[PDB]
Amino acid sequence: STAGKVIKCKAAVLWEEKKPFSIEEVEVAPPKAHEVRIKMVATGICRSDDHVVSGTLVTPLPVIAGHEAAGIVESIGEGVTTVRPGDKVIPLFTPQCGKCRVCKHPEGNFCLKNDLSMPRGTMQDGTSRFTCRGKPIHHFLGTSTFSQYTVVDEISVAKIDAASPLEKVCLIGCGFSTGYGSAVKVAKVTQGSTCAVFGLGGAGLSVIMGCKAAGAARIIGVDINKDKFAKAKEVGATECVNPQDYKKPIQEVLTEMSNGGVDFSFEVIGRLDTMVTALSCCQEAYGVSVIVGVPPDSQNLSMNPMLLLSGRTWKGAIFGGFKSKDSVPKLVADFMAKKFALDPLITHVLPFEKINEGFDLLRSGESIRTILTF
Amino acid sequence: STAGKVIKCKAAVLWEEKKPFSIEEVEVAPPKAHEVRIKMVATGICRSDDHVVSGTLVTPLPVIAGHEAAGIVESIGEGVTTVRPGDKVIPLFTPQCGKCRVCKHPEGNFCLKNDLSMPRGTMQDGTSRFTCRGKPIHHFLGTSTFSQYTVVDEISVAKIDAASPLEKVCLIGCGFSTGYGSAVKVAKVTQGSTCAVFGLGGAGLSVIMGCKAAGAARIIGVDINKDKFAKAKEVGATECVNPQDYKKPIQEVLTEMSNGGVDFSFEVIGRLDTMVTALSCCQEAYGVSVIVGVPPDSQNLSMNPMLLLSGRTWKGAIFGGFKSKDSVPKLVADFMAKKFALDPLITHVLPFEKINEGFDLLRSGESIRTILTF
Ligand SMILES: NC(=O)c1ccc[n+]([C@@H]2O[C@H](COP(=O)([O-])OP(=O)([O-])OC[C@H]3O[C@@H](n4cnc5c(N)[nH+]cnc54)[C@H](O)[C@@H]3O)[C@@H](O)[C@H]2O)c1
Ligand SMILES: NC(=O)c1ccc[n+]([C@@H]2O[C@H](COP(=O)([O-])OP(=O)([O-])OC[C@H]3O[C@@H](n4cnc5c(N)[nH+]cnc54)[C@H](O)[C@@H]3O)[C@@H](O)[C@H]2O)c1
Ligand SMILES: OCc1c(F)c(F)c(F)c(F)c1F
Ligand SMILES: OCc1c(F)c(F)c(F)c(F)c1F
Ligand SMILES: [Zn+2]
Ligand SMILES: [Zn+2]
Ligand SMILES: [Zn+2]
Ligand SMILES: [Zn+2]
Repeated sequence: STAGKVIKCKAAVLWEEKKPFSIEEVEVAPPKAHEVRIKMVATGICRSDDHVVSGTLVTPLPVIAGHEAAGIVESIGEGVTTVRPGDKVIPLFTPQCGKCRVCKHPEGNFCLKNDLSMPRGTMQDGTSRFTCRGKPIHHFLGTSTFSQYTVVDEISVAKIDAASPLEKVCLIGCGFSTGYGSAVKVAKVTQGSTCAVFGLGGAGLSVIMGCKAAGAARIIGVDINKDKFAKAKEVGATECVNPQDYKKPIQEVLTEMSNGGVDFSFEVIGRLDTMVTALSCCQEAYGVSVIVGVPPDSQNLSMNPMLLLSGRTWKGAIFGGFKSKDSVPKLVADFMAKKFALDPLITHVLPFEKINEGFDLLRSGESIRTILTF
Repeated sequence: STAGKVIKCKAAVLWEEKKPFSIEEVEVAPPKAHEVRIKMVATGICRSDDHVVSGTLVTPLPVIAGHEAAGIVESIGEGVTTVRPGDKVIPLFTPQCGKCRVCKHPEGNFCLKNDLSMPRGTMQDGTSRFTCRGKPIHHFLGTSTFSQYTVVDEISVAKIDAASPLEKVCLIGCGFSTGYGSAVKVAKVTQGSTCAVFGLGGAGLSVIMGCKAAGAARIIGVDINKDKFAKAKEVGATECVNPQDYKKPIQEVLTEMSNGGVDFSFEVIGRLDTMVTALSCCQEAYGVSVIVGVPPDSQNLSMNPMLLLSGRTWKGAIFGGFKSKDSVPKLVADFMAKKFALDPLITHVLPFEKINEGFDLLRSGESIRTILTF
């Protein structure tokens, strides 16, 4: 039995920025009240994890990163009512406390208990459950999935279908749900519309999936890497364009292609310039542009507010606008009912021990999602 | 007797920026096909007219400005079907051609025939109906209401109730409809919500009217001129704040006052800094901010897109989002049925010949709207 005891297990520790993960033994404390300890089964490599490595995202180090995952509950602390030992679960990098003003709002999902805005890198109680080489190690987004075992707050975990294939549904923990929701929930793409999607990685492909599910007539994929185009078309893009192929700025190209601007545009990269381009390419009177990409820390963009005064709407969202704990189990159930596909996002499957090689596949442009298996 | 003939009349010509208007004789050509010549009855002094004088808004000079007005049709050109001589009308500074993709869109109102985005200062056919001292004079927004007679394109005029009081309803041609629609149609203010309104001039007061009509529980007016507060409270503000009273930035003050950010905010001034402040003060996950104010020409704002990524919506609109020709007659009918009030916006009345004194009143901070009578 491990319940009530410290577990020594393997994890991928990031000691400093811009260095490889160190795969080594950590100690994982048992869960306190209202906490859940999870044996990880699969975790995805998301670009946002790479942002921690690259310094695009700032969070306290050293850290156990990872936020897109699925596993099995090993034990629960006093007072947990929503999961039990043996349950399949997905950690929620955006919590759902159910009590704050955001959780109570019909359209809000960025729960005030999140550790994204002003990261502390701890459990809700301000402490860590991880030690390595005698040193405390930070959590990441209340998830920390790059470990054989993690401990999360109850508000940061959802129970999912016992029959779920964890090596696929982990993607409901970030990339699929983010893109899909950004289209269907945040933008509210309409039937017959024209959409433009900037960035054709895992999140952008999931945006395309959502635009197609919503009935868009045209879905224009935009990427500087033309190797991304074939898979974009497979999941619903009607055309793809590479800005590098044109003498004009791509917002002008897209405005021309759409006979005056697109209905819906999405920035799914994380660059200030493409955020402004994406806004500009939507129709000036009624267009909507949604920011999904995470830009570099503390940098501001510049834009002309006449882009908004004419009638554009500009918004962003975390996790596709989904209330996390309510939504994740329903998304898994929908997947099990064949309502959407996940395989198109998965290009590589590697053992956890190959985490660094997985990050190299992402950085080279060669992968969409690598799933790591414990 | 004047049909088909040039009319000589008085107009207020702006020859140069940062100079008084010149009240002097102009020649007004008869209407060509699908044009309407209007004998003006009343016109308001809007801050956007002052922006032409100050160079905040760039439009070709020399010009006959004026865009908020009401009058009586003197004659119609060939093919006009929607008004007749003797009809009361309001010129539409945002046209409604009824045929472009925006006019056809259920939400859109910024008709592609507008002369706002890239002003030419002409009629739709690229020519002018005005001569002064033998020189052609530009139009403004297709309306040019600072003249005893103007000529407008048919898509830029709406017929209104024959019993309408023109010295009141002219305000439906800009300030009232802009602010009221910005609240009720663009933001879609909800019952029980908390709103913040930056700028308590004619447009901002009309935003407050709309927020109150929509059932907001709290409406916080924000102005650096505390003399504006009494009227703001009369039309529905629950509290007023002057940024100059506070050591902290007003976005922080408003976030504190609203226990974590407002539901809806409105920028109704025309400053880049207050556009960003108004965005920031809305709740980060579900807040909505609407830009109403007109920015200084060709200047960009700077902002951190994390404000949007958390969930905020940012939008702007012209003329409160109203499809102009459809909406203006209905707004007049509603005014006649006492569904809203216009008198709170009218602080001064002057003859047209005292237009410069009317601009002095606006610039000093003393007036909300001065209505000029011809
Ligand atoms: N808002 C959220 O909740 C959330 C969730 C998931 C991902 N993200 C962010 O979304 C972004 C995309 O993530 P991902 O899909 O996993 O990453 P990814 O797989 O790296 O995809 C990004 C794509 O952008 C392409 N690209 C790079 N520069 C340009 C350019 N100038 N023009 C056009 N295309 C370009 C690039 O070739 C690649 O295919 C990242 O910034 C993530 O951090 C945000
Ligand atoms: N979008 C549209 O269709 C549209 C229509 C009508 C008006 N406008 C614009 O809306 C703006 C307001 O017009 P208005 O109400 O006629 O003008 P106004 O009467 O000049 O009102 C502006 C108010 O802003 C106040 N103010 C100035 N600076 C600050 C500051 N730093 N903080 C807070 N308050 C400040 C000022 O004291 C005044 O009461 C102008 O830029 C107009 O051009 C836009
Ligand atoms: O990929 C999801 C994701 C985000 F959208 C962020 F904004 C962020 F800061 C982060 F750490 C993260 F993992
Ligand atoms: O006051 C309405 C109004 C505007 F909202 C503008 F954006 C503009 F350019 C203009 F000339 C105008 F009169
Ligand atoms: Zn919450
Ligand atoms: Zn992610
Ligand atoms: Zn039109
Ligand atoms: Zn105006």
